[PDB]
Amino acid sequence: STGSATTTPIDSLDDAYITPVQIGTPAQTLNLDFDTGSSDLWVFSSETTASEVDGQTIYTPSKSTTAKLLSGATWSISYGDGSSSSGDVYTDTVSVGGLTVTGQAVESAKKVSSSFTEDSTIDGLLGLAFSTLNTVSPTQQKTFFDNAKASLDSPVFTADLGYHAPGTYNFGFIDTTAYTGSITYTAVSTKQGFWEWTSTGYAVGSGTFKSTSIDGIADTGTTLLYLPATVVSAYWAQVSGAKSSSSVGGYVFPCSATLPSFTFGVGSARIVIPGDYIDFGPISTGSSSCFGGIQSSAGIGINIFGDVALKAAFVVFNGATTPTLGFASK
Repeated sequence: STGSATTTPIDSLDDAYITPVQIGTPAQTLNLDFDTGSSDLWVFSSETTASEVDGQTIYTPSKSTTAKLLSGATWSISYGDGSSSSGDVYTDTVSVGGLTVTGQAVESAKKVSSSFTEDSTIDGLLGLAFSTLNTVSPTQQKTFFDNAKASLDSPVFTADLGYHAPGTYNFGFIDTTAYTGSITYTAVSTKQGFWEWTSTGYAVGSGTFKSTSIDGIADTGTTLLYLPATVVSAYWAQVSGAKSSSSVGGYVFPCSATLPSFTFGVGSARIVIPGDYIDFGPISTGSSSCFGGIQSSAGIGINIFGDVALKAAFVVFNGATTPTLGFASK
């Protein structure tokens, strides 16, 4: 089997991407944030505290003839931006882009933090990291991809995120028309539950490539590119007027600037992030200070190749017995 679904930015800055997902019988379609950095499929639901729902589409298990309470199971998750959610669990039929999994754990939110409430466009998350991170207790549950894997034509999914445009998530096949040149594959460590890999270095603009190992994760659920302070300083030093602002919470730059590109290494291959991808616009409406898309990972504890990086590439998440990651230009 295979599946193919379009993923669409939630706003004009590509702050996140939503992908329609069919849950239950008859189908209830929710727009979920596919997140290769976590491993819970959770949704706004008929159980979510009413004051914490503000425009989201909700899953109502009592209206699904295939929904079953997973008795005794609960979940609770916190993310790197300090957001959180928690609740109980149903199993139900879940389809993405024509690919159907029966008996998928669908985690129903009883509580969500303010940032989720405040984002009316995201109806929940669909985790695509390794199932070892799944938070369901006392019986840990599998991700949609893990459940689907054995039925897929090939045990892979691909992320093809657009810059200010829709893109695609494919399951079970590699669309050889969706990228240019060849795909360079690189080793993955699953020790922390992530799609963790090591970039071979970076360049800023037309500058020389610096060979250096940068361990990080391929995370579709994180907006920006978070890298070591040394690397980030070298990038922003090429932008007149750019500075790190503790009050804003990162690097900002004059909105009048033309940003240089940023290149990262994948083995001997190179992925180029155009400068425009690194512009996240005014820090507040009408401001002439703009927020940077490359930020320091110091104090996160991990480097994160988020959407800013991933959207510059066609990315293969290879879930074979020894997982790997592939990157191609596009």
